[PDB]
Amino acid sequence: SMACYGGFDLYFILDKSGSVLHHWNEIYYFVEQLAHKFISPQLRMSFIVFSTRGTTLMKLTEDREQIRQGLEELQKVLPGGDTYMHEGFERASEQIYYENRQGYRTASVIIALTDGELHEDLFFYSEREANRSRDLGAIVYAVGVKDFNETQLARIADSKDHVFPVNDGFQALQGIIHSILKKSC
Amino acid sequence: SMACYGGFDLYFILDKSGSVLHHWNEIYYFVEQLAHKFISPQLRMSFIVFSTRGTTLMKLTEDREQIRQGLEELQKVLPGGDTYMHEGFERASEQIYYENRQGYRTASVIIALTDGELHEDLFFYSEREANRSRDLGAIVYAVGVKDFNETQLARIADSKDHVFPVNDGFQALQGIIHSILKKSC
Amino acid sequence: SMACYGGFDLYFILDKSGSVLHHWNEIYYFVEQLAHKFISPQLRMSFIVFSTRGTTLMKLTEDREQIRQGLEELQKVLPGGDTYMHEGFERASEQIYYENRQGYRTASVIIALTDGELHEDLFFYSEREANRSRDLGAIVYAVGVKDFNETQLARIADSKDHVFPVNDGFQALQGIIHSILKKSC
Amino acid sequence: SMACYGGFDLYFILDKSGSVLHHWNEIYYFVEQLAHKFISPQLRMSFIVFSTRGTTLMKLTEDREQIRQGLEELQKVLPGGDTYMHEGFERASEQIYYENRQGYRTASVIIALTDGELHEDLFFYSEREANRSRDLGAIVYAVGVKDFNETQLARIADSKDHVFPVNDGFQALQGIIHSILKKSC
Amino acid sequence: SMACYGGFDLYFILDKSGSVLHHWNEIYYFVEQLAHKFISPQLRMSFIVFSTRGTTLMKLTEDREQIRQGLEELQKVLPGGDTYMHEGFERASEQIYYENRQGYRTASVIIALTDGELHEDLFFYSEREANRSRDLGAIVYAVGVKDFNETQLARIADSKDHVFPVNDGFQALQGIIHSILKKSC
Amino acid sequence: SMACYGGFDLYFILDKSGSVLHHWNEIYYFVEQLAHKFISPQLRMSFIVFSTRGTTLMKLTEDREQIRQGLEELQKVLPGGDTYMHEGFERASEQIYYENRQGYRTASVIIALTDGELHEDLFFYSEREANRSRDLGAIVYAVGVKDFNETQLARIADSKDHVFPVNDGFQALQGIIHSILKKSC
Ligand SMILES: [Mg+2]
Ligand SMILES: [Mg+2]
Ligand SMILES: [Mg+2]
Ligand SMILES: [Mg+2]
Ligand SMILES: [Mg+2]
Ligand SMILES: [Mg+2]
Repeated sequence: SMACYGGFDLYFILDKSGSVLHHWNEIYYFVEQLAHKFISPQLRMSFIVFSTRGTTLMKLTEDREQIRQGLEELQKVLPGGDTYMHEGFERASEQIYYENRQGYRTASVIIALTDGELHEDLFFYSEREANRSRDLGAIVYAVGVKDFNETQLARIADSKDHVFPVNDGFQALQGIIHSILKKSC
Repeated sequence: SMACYGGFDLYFILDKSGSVLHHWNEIYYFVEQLAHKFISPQLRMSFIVFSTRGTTLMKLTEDREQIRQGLEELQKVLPGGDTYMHEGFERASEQIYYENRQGYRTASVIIALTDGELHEDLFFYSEREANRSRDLGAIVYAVGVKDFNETQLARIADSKDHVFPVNDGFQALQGIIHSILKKSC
Repeated sequence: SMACYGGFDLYFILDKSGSVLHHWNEIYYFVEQLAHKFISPQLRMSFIVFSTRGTTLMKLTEDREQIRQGLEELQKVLPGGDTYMHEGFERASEQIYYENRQGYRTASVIIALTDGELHEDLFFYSEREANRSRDLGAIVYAVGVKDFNETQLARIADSKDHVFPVNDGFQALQGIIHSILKKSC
Repeated sequence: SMACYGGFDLYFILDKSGSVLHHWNEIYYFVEQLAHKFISPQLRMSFIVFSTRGTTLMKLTEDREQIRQGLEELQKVLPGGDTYMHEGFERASEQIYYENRQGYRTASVIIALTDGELHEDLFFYSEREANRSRDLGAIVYAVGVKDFNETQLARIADSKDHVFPVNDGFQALQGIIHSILKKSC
Repeated sequence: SMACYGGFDLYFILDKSGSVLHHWNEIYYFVEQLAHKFISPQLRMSFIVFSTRGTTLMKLTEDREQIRQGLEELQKVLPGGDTYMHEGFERASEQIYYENRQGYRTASVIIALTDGELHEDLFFYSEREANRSRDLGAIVYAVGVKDFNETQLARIADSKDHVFPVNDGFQALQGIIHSILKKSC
Repeated sequence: SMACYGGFDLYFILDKSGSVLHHWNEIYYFVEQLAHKFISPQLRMSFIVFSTRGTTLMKLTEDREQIRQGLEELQKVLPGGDTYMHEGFERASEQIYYENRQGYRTASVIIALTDGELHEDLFFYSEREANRSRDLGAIVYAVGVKDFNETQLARIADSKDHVFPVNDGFQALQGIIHSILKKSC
């Protein structure tokens, strides 16, 4: 609807698995640059990392000092481990569920950065948990690095229109985030 | 979305035109029964009347004393005048717009009570304004009295499934309202 | 769309197969009731019969004298033969295609009267041809005679909401036709 | 799709909680009536019960002797315990997932029999698990016992059109199952 | 629908506000080149300009002499004033409404050329009026000048797929126009 | 659905009409490229050619020796004749219908290679038969050669997103085919 958003919650779900070793710097830069472009307290963001497990590195916050510290932490991430992306979505869903209980109309947006190199069962669990996120009200974007398959990530994201490569995705999502911020109450 | 509702705002849009002279008691008691069944401050309601013009008899409120006074004023309504239903929707939309700016996730539900006897241009304006209410985030129900045409009221309401006869309307909408209240945060 | 209809074309597709032998009066009088209720030249109608083959008994017309003669011919129908309903839809679609070439915005409505007792391949062909009618712009209703299967007829009609028992058929369809006629330009 | 079904898998999810103590006969009889109405090996069925926990009483089978034994086990059920309906759906989803891996085009139909008296968190889990069933290809019907709330059950079922009262739900589902069996390869 | 179009009405809604000062040449050239590429009387067009107010510079017409004169007038347009785009859509909708009353099946297409630099309330009114145009049967395209926000223009146009930059948009729209003309009755 | 595919059936519908006389090597190379990249018996393919008539050059098969011989025959194709694409779809639908009767959950994908230069009535027949393919469960992609109109091919394909130019077709469809093979049971 045309109803404004009382909240804007941005959840970064970040692949730090072994396979993205040579792409972590561009994953980090993507996140850092969106953060530095949108410094308004109207936008809250969370940093979630995943490899062998999914962990909330920084819980959802409007506080730019906490965001600064979270980004410093992200810059120091050492890629390694498996690619259990579904746990990244679990970390988002847990937070979205809690936020829902506050009763605000929120643009709950997920940006998942990954190379899409997920083993069969892991992809299945990821699609399941992404659907779970959507059930809680989330809009899911997937930004692919390296040799990601767009159709594969389109099962994680809301649609194929919600899937971008890293460089194109940065420009596209900057516009989307701007639009959502203009649509804030 | 499975996200709970931070608000539940019920807008009664009530036909008080000349054509409903023998049916006002049915309309009033429909409203009175619902108001008396759901006394929780979690439910806010507004009473809008329309004939020659559309007027907000009681602005959206959770206050049961205000609601009591509103019901007492509704009881004394004397049907008469034309059927400018679109103005009834205008009164609802104006309030919905204002409430939107607060940024809460709200079940904004319209219940329009009418015989559906709208002249051609008046029907056109009504559908336009009902669409406008939907754009603001409203769910429109139509409850028909007299010999109402279900297909006609289906263009005002969200769908044919949002159209009920007056004698069956209470039981179905009591259920709907109960369900929404159980989905309150 | 809120745009008015430049035309209203009503296509009766009528089962005259062996299985409805003693139910023909029920079928005919449903048709006659509607025809005599709606005498406006704004409504054009065609009468199509089917059993072993499908045949246009009366081509689409606004002319009430032609409609009178068509009705007289329908009265005298002698049921018998197979149930090749798909040919009945073929007769409607051929006319719909022709009318389409005139370029008017038309409510093209099919009402199919049948017991739905179609053998497997015949049902397949019927669903195919009903879909083809929809592709040409038709809205398909099915009115069930005898102990019909609602879900089966829902494959032919637009949805389960477009299926009615013959006993309740008139009341529902007369309302629908009245609404479409009010939506005429 | 007009494509026939290579399989037809019917999953009964049966409430045996304390709240249905006086209504188990209605629940059992619904299942018994359907099972013995459709004795074709083309229809496979599973009986799942739930109260404090969800348990597969009879795994999906076409074998009528197993079905007989399953029904005799249902005759012995003593209602009691909580209403953890989500676990009933879990038992269904586990079987559907396994069946999916066989690669057949199957009509996977769930019929959940319940009074809908679920506490808030339990209802949340149930809607979540029902959605998960739908993700795996299931069509969910809910058949209501006692004075159930159809809007609430519509959150579990596919839609309000997939919700039926128990005392006139055998007639509705019998027709639906007949139709699905006629759409079998 | 596969039905051919009895008419093809193309509405250019053209931003002549102060913010498009360096881009009017681009906007005019886009219109001029499309008009010159499609001279068939089967295509009718209207030129609407907007800044502080929205005005119909040339009402819908098939007459190429009137179009020639309209283009001459458009060429002399001097950018300046506010950006009340909603009025441009009001000018289109008024014409669409009148044309609807004729009862022809028409491809009513809007092309809005703008930088999308609308202040908050103006954007709200614009989205409201674009929705109204859609309700009347219009398909809305947005062609952006400058570094426009695609997501923002996607609120005006039917979808993000209906949003184009100037060069891609020209090629895309001449293909769309060619296709619609091939679909003429 | 998240349910894996029991089968993956790929139907190439290839334009060999006079209008593509100097472009056959483009069309052939596209097919040869895809065949050679995907040699898994999990993928079955059919080669259909059309000009004046539509003919199945190679019936649906997983046999790579038959595929090898099929490609050899495709290489030798000599363009000429009319563009009766609808017959190409008829050859695909015939096979899809047969395979449906086996009752496996199959990804039935059509890739139509054409310049889209179809005369009015031929385009009508093509849209009709493509719709029929979809009704049987097919997903339709169109890959355009020469100066094709994307909007026109979008009427044959499922959507505009299912239409690709021949120079961008391989990358997109390779990714799609890979994804479907990964989603095999
Ligand atoms: Mg990895
Ligand atoms: Mg009145
Ligand atoms: Mg018969
Ligand atoms: Mg219980
Ligand atoms: Mg401006
Ligand atoms: Mg050709």
